[PDB]
Amino acid sequence: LPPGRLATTEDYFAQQAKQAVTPDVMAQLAYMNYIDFISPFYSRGCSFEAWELKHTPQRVIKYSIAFYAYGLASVALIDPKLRALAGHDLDIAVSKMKCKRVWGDWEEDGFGTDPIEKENIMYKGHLNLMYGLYQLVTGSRRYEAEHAHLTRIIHDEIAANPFAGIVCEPDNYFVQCNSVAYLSLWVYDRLHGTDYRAATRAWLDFIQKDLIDPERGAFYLSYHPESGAVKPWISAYTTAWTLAMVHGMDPAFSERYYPRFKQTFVEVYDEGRKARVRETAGTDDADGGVGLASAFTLLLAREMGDQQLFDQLLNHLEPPAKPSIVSASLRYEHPGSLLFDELLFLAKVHAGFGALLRMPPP
Amino acid sequence: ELPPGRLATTEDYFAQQAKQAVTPDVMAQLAYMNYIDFISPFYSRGCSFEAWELKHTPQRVIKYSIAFYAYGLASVALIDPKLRALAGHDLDIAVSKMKCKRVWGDWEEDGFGTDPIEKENIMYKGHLNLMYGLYQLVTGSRRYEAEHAHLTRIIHDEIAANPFAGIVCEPDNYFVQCNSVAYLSLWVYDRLHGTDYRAATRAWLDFIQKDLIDPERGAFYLSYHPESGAVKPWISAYTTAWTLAMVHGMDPAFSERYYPRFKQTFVEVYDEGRKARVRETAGTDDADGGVGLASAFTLLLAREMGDQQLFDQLLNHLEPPAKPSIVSASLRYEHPGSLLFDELLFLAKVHAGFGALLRMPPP
Amino acid sequence: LPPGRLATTEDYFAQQAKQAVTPDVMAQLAYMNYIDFISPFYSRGCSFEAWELKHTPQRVIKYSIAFYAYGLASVALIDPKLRALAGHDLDIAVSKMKCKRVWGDWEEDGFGTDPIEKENIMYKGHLNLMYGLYQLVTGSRRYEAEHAHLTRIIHDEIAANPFAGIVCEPDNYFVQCNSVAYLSLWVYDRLHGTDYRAATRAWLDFIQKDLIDPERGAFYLSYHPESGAVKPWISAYTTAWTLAMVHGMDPAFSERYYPRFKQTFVEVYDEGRKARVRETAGTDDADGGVGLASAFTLLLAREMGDQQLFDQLLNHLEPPAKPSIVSASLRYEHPGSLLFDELLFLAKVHAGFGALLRMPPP
Amino acid sequence: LPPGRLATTEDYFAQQAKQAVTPDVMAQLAYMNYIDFISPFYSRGCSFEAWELKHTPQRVIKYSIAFYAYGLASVALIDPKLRALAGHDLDIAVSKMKCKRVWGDWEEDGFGTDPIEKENIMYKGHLNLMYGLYQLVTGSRRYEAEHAHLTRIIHDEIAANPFAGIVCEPDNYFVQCNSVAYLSLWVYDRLHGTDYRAATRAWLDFIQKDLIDPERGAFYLSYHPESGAVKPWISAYTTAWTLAMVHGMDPAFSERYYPRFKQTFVEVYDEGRKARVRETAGTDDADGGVGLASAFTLLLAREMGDQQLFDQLLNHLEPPAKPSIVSASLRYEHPGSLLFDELLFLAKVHAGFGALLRMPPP
Amino acid sequence: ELPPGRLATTEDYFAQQAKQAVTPDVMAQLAYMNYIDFISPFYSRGCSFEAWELKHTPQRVIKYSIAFYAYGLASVALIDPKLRALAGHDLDIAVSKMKCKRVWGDWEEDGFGTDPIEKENIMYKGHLNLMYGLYQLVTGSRRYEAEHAHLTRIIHDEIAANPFAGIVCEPDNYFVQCNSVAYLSLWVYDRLHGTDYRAATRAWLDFIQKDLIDPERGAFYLSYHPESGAVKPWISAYTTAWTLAMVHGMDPAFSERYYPRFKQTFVEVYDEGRKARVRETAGTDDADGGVGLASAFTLLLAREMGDQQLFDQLLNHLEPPAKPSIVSASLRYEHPGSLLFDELLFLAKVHAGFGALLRMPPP
Repeated sequence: LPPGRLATTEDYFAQQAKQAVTPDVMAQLAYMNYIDFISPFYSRGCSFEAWELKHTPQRVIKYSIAFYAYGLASVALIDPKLRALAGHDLDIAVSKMKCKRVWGDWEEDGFGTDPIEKENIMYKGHLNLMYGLYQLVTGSRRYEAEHAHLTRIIHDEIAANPFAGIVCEPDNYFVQCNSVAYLSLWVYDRLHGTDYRAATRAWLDFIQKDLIDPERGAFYLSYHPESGAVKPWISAYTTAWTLAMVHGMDPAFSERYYPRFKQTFVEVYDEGRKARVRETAGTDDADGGVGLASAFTLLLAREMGDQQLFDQLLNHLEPPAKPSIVSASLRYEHPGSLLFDELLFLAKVHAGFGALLRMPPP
Repeated sequence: ELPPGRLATTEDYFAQQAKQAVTPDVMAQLAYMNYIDFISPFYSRGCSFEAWELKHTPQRVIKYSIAFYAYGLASVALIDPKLRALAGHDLDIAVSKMKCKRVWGDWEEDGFGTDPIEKENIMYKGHLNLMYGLYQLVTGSRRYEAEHAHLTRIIHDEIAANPFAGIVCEPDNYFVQCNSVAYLSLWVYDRLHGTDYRAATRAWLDFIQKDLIDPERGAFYLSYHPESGAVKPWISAYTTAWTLAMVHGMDPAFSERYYPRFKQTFVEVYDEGRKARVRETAGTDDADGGVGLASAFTLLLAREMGDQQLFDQLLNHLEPPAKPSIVSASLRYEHPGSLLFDELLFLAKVHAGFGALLRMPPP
Repeated sequence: LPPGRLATTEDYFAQQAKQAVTPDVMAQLAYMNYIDFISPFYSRGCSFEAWELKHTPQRVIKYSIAFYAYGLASVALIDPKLRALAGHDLDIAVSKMKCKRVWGDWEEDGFGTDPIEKENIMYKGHLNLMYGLYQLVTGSRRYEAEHAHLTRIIHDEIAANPFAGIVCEPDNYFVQCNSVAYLSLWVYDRLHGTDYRAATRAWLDFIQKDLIDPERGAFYLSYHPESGAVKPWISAYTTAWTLAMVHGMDPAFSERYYPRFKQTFVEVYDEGRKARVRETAGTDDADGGVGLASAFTLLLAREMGDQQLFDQLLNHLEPPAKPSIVSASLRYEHPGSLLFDELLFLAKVHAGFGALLRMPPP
Repeated sequence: LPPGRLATTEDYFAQQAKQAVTPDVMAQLAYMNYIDFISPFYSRGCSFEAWELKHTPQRVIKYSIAFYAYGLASVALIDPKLRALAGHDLDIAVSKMKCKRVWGDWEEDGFGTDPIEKENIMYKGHLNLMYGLYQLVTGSRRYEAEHAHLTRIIHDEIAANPFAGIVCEPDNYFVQCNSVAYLSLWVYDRLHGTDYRAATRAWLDFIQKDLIDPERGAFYLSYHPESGAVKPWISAYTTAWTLAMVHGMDPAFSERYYPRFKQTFVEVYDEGRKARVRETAGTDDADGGVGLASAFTLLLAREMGDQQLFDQLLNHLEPPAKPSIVSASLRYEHPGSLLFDELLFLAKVHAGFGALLRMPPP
Repeated sequence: ELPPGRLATTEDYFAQQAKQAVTPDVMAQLAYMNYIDFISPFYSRGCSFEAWELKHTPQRVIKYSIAFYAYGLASVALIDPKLRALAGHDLDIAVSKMKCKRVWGDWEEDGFGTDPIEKENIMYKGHLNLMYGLYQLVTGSRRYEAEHAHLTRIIHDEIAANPFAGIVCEPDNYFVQCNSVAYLSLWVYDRLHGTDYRAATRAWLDFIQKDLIDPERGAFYLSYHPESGAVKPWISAYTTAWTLAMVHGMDPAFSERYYPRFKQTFVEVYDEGRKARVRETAGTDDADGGVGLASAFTLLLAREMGDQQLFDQLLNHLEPPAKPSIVSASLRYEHPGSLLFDELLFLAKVHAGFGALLRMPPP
C-alpha cells in the first residue's frame, strides 16, 4: 500500500468474489450520490451542477455519464445489496444523457436538430449501450421502446453504409465510438433473443484492414470515407478503449494485439512499481493528446486480467491526484486529466464487458 | 456562567418564554432582520432579494432560509406578546417572498414543470403550507386562507394517491425531512379548522420506520426512490435531526425512542464536556460533512427535546468561531460556519417546540 | 477654520443676508453643472452617468435627485443672480426623476407598472414636492397639469385610508416619507390658494400616538397597518428628517421634540468641537443602519438655527471626506456615506422649509 | 526643435507655401490609413476598431470623426498630390458618421429615433459641415441630396426659433455647436450660390448679448431658453472653438475678442517657451473640465496666425505625450486628453476656415 | 546548417518533393492540424472554431488562416502521394469551415450585405474560389463543382462589368493581393474545365503596372480607390510579396523582373549574411511594421522564386525567437511573432510553386 493509494490491487480484483466493494469505491459512490443538489446522481432533472463544479467541458459530459454508467453496471454484479442503488443511478444517467446540455453540440455545430436520427454514434452508441445496461441491471422496461427504436436505427445505418459501421461527425469514422455501438447490439440481443450482433464479424474484419497497424497492435486515429483517408498517427487511448470493448465480443482479437500494444506504448518505470503510456509513436512523452492513454490502459488492463500492469498504472495515476476520504466520501485534490474520477471508478470495479453481457437477472 | 465568545447563557434562552421576553441578542437578530431599508431580509413584500445576495445564499437554499426564519418568528410570537404583531408582519412578508419565482423557479429551470404547487416538489410546498398555517395562528388573519385550503387539499390528495406514504420532492426522490414538514402543515390546518387531514400521519410514521430507518442507530437513511425501490445506504444526521424535531410535535414518543440512540451514533462531545459537534454519517470521525448542517439541526433538536446540556455544548462549538458582534443594536456574524447559519441559530435560540406552536393560543 | 473645512459656519449662515453663496457652494454647483455629459444636471435625458461614476445604488437615485432639488430651491432664495440657473436644474431634476431608471424598482419588485397610481409615497411624495418647488422658483407652468393630477391622487389616497397618510411599499408606513408628501400639499396650496394642507392636523395627531416616543423625542422606524405593528426600534435619521420638514408646517411640534432628540442621540466629543449621532437606542455606535443619522441631523440643525451643533457635525463629517477644489469644482476623495455630497450641499444652503414655502415670486 | 517635438512651428506654417505636408503629418496620415482593419479610415463600414483600441468614449466618436475631417480638408489645400486621398478619407468619414454607433446616444437618452429631424445640432451641425467639405474637396455629388435636405432642416429650425440658433439636447444651447452649423451654411452657399448664411448676422448679434463676457473675451458655458438661464461659468475650450470658426465668417469679431481671451485664460510659463490654458475663471489650474482648453487654443492660435502662442502650446502638449514614429507612422505613448491626435493633427495642418470656404475646385 | 531554434535545413525543405516525403517537423505541423479531439483545426466539417479561439485569432483573419493552410495542404498533396488522401480530407474541411458565418460574417456586421458572394468582397470569395479549385485538383471530387462554377461565373462577370481591371474588397477599396488570388482561381478553373476565364489576366497585369506599382522600386502601392481615383502613397512589402508570389504562377516573367528590385527596396540582410528581415514600407529602418507580415510573406515569395539563400535567412530570423518544440510528435510555438504565424511558416516550408499546383497531375 504505497502513499496516495487507498486499497490494494488484490482487493479490487477480489471485490466480486467477496460480494462487496472496497471502502474507497463505496466512498466514490457517496461522492456520486450523497450531497443534495450538487452530487452528480442526485436527480433525473436537467441539472448539471456537479459537472460545472468539476469544470467538465460540455463536449465531454456525455462520456462522463457513460463511463459512470459502465461502472455502476459492474457495481450491480459485485454486490447484490447495491444493485437497486446502481439501477436507480443508471435511470438517472439515462435521463441526464437525454438533456440538451449533453447532446446540444450536435446542433450548435450545424449537424442537425435530432441527435439520434443519422450519424453522431459518439452520442447515440453510448446512449444505446446505457439503455441495455439499465435493463439488465433492473429488469425495468421503462426505456424499452426507445431502446428498440435506437437499436433499429443503428442496425439500419450499418446495413446502409459501404464501410462497416457508422460515423460520428459527418465524414469522421472512429473505431472506439463504433465499438460502443456494436457492444450495444450484443446487449440488445441478450435481452431479446435477436441477432443484431451478426454485423460484428464484418466490422472486426474491416477494422483489421487499413485501420490497424497489426505489428504494433495499434489503431490509427480515424478514417474518412469520402476521401478514403486514414490519418497516419497511431493512438494509444483509441486502441486501449477499443481493445477493452472488443474483448467482450471477440476475446481472441484483443488477446492477439494486447502484448504488441504494450510493447508499442507502455513505459514501466520506478524499478517496476509504476507505468505510464505514450499516446502516439515517435515520442517519449506520456499522456499526450487528450491525455487519456494511461487511464484507458488502466481499464484495458482490468479487462485483460493484467494485475501487474493495473497496479503499475494506478501507482502512476492515483497518488499525484491526492485522494482523501472526508465524511465517507472520496475527493481528489488534483485530478490529472479529464474524466479522472470516472475512469478510475470504472477501472476499480470493472467486471469485464463479457461478464456484463452475461449478467444474471435481478 | 457565560462561556467565551458566547452572547447569553443557555439558561437565559430557555427562560425566554417564562420571562415573556427575548434575550438582547435575539432582539438584535430581529433588528438584523427588520432594521435597514432595502437590504434587510424582511423589509418588504416585494420580489427583492438583496439580503440574500449580500449573504451569498445559493438560490436553491433561499426557500429554506425563509422557512426557518418563519418558524423562528412563530416562536417569537409565543415568547413576547409585545412582539407578536411584529412577528405576524414578518410572516406576512415571509409568505409573500416565498411565492416569488426567484425562490421556486429552480423547479422550472430543472425541467420539472411551470407550477411549483401542482404535483410533487414537497420541498417547496410543504414549507409554504406550514408557513400559511403559522401566519394564521400568529395573526388571526385570513389573507391566505383560500390558498391554504387549496394547497392543503393538494397535499392531502397526493398522499392519498401514492402507493408509499407521503410525497416526493423531485420526481422519484423521497425525503423524510421534507415530508415531515408537510405532515406538520396538516396538523396546523386541522387546528385552525377542525378537520382531520392529520389522520394520514399514522401510516406515514409506520412507513418511515420500515426500510427508511436504522432503528438500532436511531437514524434515517438519506433518501428513498420508489420507482427502483432503492434506499440509499448512508445514514444522515441532519436528515434525522430535522425529522425527529418535527415529529416530536406530532408523536412525542417516536422521537423520545430514537433521540438517545441518535446521540450515541452521531454526537461527539469534546473539550472536557464543554463542547459538541455532530458527524453527518457513519464510518467517519469528521464533523459536519455533506451539506454541513448536522450540528445546526442537532442544536434545534436539542432545543425541541429540552436537552440543555447538549444545546450548550453545540452552541459553544458553533457560535464563537463565527465571531458575533452587535453593532448598532443589530447582530452580525463575521465568519458564518455553514449555510443557513444565522437562520438556524436564531430558530434554535427561540424555539418553543413544534407542539407548542400547534397549540398556540389566539391573539 | 479647522483642517478639511472649507468655510466657516458663520459664513454658511450669512449667505442669504450677503445675497451670495460661499465659494465652496459655488464649486458644488460647478460639480453639478460644468462638465459635458457626466455632470448630474447636464441634460433632461434619461442619462445617469453621474450616478454610475459615484456608484449610487439604483434605489437611492430618487433621493439623490430630491435632495439636490431641495438644495437648489434654497440657492434660488439666497442669490437672485443664480435663480434662473436653479430653475433650469430643477427642470432637469424633475425630468430625470421620471425616468424608469429612477422609479423602476417599483415594477421590478412586482408592485405595479405605474409609479404614481397607488402607494409608493417614497417616490411620488418627492416628485410632487419637486413639481411645486420648480414652479415657485421659476413661475413656469410646464409641469402644472401633472402637479395637479398627482396632488389630487395624494389627497384622495389620504382621504381613503383609515390611518392618516400613505404607505410606501404595500403595508409599510414611514413618517419621513409622509412628511415630504404633506409638505408637497402646502406648496401646492401656496401656488393655487387651495386647502389640501387641512389634512396635516390629523397626520400630526396620528404620528404623535404609537409612532413616537415622546420622552426621548424619537420616532419608531415604521408602522404596518395590516398587522398594527410598530417596529420597536427608534431611528435618529428618520426623526431628524421628519422634524426638519415638520418645522416648516408646525414649528412648535419640532421645537418641543428637538432638545429631547439631541439628548437621546447626539454625542458631543473632542472637547466640544465635534458631534456624531447614534442611529438607535441601546448602543454607543454612531451612524449605524443606513448611516445617515449625522447627515440628516446636520440638516435638522440648519433648520432649527442651531449653529453650534451644525458646526460640530460638519467638523465630524467633512474633514475625513477630504474635500478638493480643482478648477473651481468640488470633489470628495472619501465620502463617508450614501447621499454625501447631496446632503452636505443641502445643509450648507438650506434656508428653512418655511422660507421655501414663502418664497417670493421671480 | 525641443525634445518631444517633431517639426518646427515655422515648418507647419510653411506647409501650404511649400505645397507639402511635414513628415510627421504624413506619418499621422499613415496612422489614419495604413493598417488593415484597425486604421480609422480603412473602410466605409460600420466598424469602429480604431476607436475601441484608443478607448474613445462613444459620446466622443462624432467629434473625433469631425475633427479628423476638418484636418483632411486642409490637407487637400496644402498638397494637390494628397487631395484625392483626402477626398477618399472624407467619404469614409461621412459614411462612418452615419452609423448608429456614432449617433445612437440620441436614441438611448430618450430624445428620438431620428438624429437629424429636430434638435441635436452637436451631431447634425458637424455632419452638415462634413457634407460640404467632402464636396468642396472632391467635386462629387454623392451626398448632395442629403446635404440639401439637412441644410433645409437647419435653416428652417433657425427660422422657427425665438433665439438665434438651434439646441443640442432639448433646452441646452451651446455656442460652439451652433458655430459649426452656421459655418456649414456658408459652405453650402459657396457650393450652390444660395444665401442661407444671411442668418449669421442675427446669430452673431445674439451671442454677443448675455452669452459673452465682452471684457474677458469669453463665452459662458451654455444657455437654456425655457428658463432663460445662462450658466455663470466662462469656458476657455468653448470660447477657443467658437472664435476659431467665427474667424472664417466674421474675422473682425474674433480679432476683437482674441487678445482678451488670452489675457483671461492663457498662462505663459518656462521662461516664455510654453503655455497652458485655464478652463475657467477663479482658478490657477490648467485644462480642467473636459480637459481640452489647451488643444482648442492651439487650433485658435493657428486660425489667428499666432505663431508664438502655437509654439508655446505645442511645447506644452506634445512632448509629455511621447511621440514615436514606427514604420513611418505616428503613435503617442501618453495622449494627454480626449481627441488628442485628432486636434494636434488638425492644428498642425489647419489652413483657416476662411481658406477652406474659398477652396479652389478640382 | 542547423542553427538553434531551427528544426530542419533549408536543403531538406527544398528536397521534400524529390524525396517524396515531408520533413518530420512538417509532419508534426500536420499533427497539430489533425490530431487532438475537438480542438485541432481540421477535426470536423462543422462550424466549430475552438482551434482559432485557443490561438486568439481575430475573426477578420480566420478566412486567411484557413486559406493559407489550404494552399499548404495542396503542396503536401504534390510532395507525398501517401498523404494526398489526408490533404484532400483537410481541404474538404477547409472549404466547409470557410462557408460558416463566423468566417464571412464581418461582411454583414459591417453593413455591406447579407450575401458574401453576390458582389465585391473579393478578399473572401477569391480565396474561396481558389480553395474550390484546389480541392478538386487534389481529390478529383465534384462535391463543390456547382458552387465553383457559380462563383467563377460571378467573378468573371464582375471583372467584365468594372471600368478598372479586377474587383474590390470593401466598397471602393481595391487591393492587388486580393485580386491576385481571384485571377489565380480562374487559372485553376480553366485547368479543370478547358475554359478560357484566365484571358482577363493580361488586362489586369497591364493595369497593375500602369498606376499601382513603382517599377523602379519593384513595389506595389497599398491600395487603389476607384471613386476618387486615389492610390495611397505608401508602398507595401507584404502586399508586394504576396502579389508577386501568385503572379509568378501566371506570368513568371512579370515577377522575375521585379523580384530583385523588391529585395533592394525592402530586405535587410544582417548577422554576417546569416539572417534577413523585411521592412514593410519606405522611409523607415523598422522591420515588420504595419500588419507585421512582410517577413513571412517574403519567406513564401523566396520559396516561390527558388531563392534558397533568402529563404534560409528569413527563417533564421523568424523561427528561433518563436521557440519551436515538438511535444507528442506535434509542433507548438511558444512565442509566435505575428498573426498567421504557423500557417505561413507551414505554407512556405512545403510550397511547391503556384505554377506546379496548377499543373498538378490527377490521383
